[PDB]
Amino acid sequence: GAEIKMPIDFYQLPGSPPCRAVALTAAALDIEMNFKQVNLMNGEHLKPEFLKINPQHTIPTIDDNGFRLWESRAIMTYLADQYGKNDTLYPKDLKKRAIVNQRLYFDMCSLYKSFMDYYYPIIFMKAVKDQAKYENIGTALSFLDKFLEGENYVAGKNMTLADLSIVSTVSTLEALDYDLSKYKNVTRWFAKIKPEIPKYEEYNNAGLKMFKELV
Ligand SMILES: N[C@@H](CCC(=O)N[C@@H](CS)C(=O)NCC(=O)O)C(=O)O
Repeated sequence: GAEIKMPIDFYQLPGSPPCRAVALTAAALDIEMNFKQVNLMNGEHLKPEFLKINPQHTIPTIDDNGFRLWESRAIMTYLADQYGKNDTLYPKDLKKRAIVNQRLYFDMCSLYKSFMDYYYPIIFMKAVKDQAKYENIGTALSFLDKFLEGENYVAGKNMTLADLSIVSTVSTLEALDYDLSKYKNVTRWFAKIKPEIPKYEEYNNAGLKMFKELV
C-alpha cells in the first residue's frame, strides 16, 4: 500500500518438511521469494531480530511487505489466493476447497504428526525407538492410501496444495528409508506427482539432501 513492493522474505531451513511445502507452493505459483536461511542448529530463530518477526520462533515464516505469517499450511493457502494464476491449485468452489483444507489438516494432524513423533526423538534426542509411534505412521499412510484409491491426486481431479503438502511429508519418509511399498496407491501417486511439481528437484530433493546430511 503506497509502498514499493519487495520480494516476500521466506525464513526457512532447506531440509525442513514444512518449509519445503511452502517452497513448492511458491514454485507452483511462479513466485520468486527471498530465501533467508534461519539456522535452527545454532539458535538463529531465538535471536531478538527473529523474535520480532515471529514471537513463536518457528519456521517457515514469511514477511510479505510487512505482513508476517507463520504456520506452513496457512502460508500455502494465503499465497495461493493472493498470487494464484489458475483456479486448480486451491479451488474457489467451496466443496472442492473444503476437501483440500481437510487434507491439509490430515497432513498436519495425522501424517506429518506421526512422522515427527517417531523420527525426531530418535534422531535429535537419542530416544529409544517406540514401536507404537512407528505404527502410527502406517495407520496414517493407510488412510492416505484409501484417499488415493481410484484417484490421481489427493484432493480432487487436479494437483492442489494438498499434494504439495503431503509430498513434502512422504518424500521425507522415503529419505529416511521408510518402506512405502505396501501402500500401492501412495507409491503410484508419489511416482506420478514428482515430474509434475515445478522445481521439485531444486526445492524439495536438494533440501532433503541437507536433511539426510544432518541425520
Ligand atoms: N505447525 C508448524 C510447525 C513449524 C515447526 O515446527 N517448525 C520447526 C522447524 S521444522 C521450528 O521452527 N522449530 C523451532 C522452534 O519451535 O523453536 C508449521 O506447519 O509451520
